[PDB]
Amino acid sequence: GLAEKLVPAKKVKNGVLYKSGHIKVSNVRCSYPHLDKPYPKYSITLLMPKDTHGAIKKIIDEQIELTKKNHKTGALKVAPSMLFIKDGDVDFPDKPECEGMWVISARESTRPDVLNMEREELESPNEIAEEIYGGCWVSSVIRPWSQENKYGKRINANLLSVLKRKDDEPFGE
Repeated sequence: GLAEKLVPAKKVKNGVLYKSGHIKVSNVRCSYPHLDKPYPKYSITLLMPKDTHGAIKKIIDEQIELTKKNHKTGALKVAPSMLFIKDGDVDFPDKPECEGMWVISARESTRPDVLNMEREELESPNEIAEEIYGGCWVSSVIRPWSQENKYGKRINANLLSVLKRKDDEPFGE
């Protein structure tokens, strides 16, 4: 799978930047998983605790700037509201699980690698949905991409892998 192919560039607390621009965010809480079947797109929201993910957030900001620079129509300007990463303490007032979190949204049209706690690829949609529920903790590999169309200018994140890390209280989404 993906993990065996990636070549690390920089490892920090709770994260890795790869030479290919992939970013691993480790030990984050998931929300709204759509890993079983597309919904077409697969998707997840990652709630990344600010106090333990500062360095990887800094790297994410840097990679967002690189992605703007290399957009296919030339350097792309994107407002903070149109990025895949948002501030849980400002942009999610009525969602308490977002307190003290960076909120990352990632999507893909093809299924990401989905690994259970034993680092085994899952295949059954029902098993995937049971294994990785909203509220559990995961680690995930994402990579930014730039978009410019009639609906706006965005920096999005491809969802490339999700690894189950720990059980916790379900959000019941």
